[PDB]
Amino acid sequence: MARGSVSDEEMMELREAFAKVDTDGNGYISFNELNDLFKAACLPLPGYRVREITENLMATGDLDQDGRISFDEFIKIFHGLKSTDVAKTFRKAINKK
Ligand SMILES: [Ca+2]
Ligand SMILES: [Ca+2]
Repeated sequence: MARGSVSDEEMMELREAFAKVDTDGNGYISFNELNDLFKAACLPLPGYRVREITENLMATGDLDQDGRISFDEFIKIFHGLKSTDVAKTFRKAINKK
């Protein structure tokens, strides 16, 4: 078992995932990055859909409620919340699908 640890593979995946959208390399992911990311994916989906996954992901991804997600934050939600839609969509989208 594990509280919030992260495996080698999983960790790496998350690292690159954050560094991907991180154009300035600050280690933070705001709502603009999440939306622009899922939106940039260019998939057969409506507007409320992408806006929902991004809105929910951010709301359930930000504990301090500042408007930015940190490495630990995202990774934590991934190791915490079970198989979710926003999670899979993130790892996939961020990975260019
Ligand atoms: Ca950034
Ligand atoms: Ca925060």
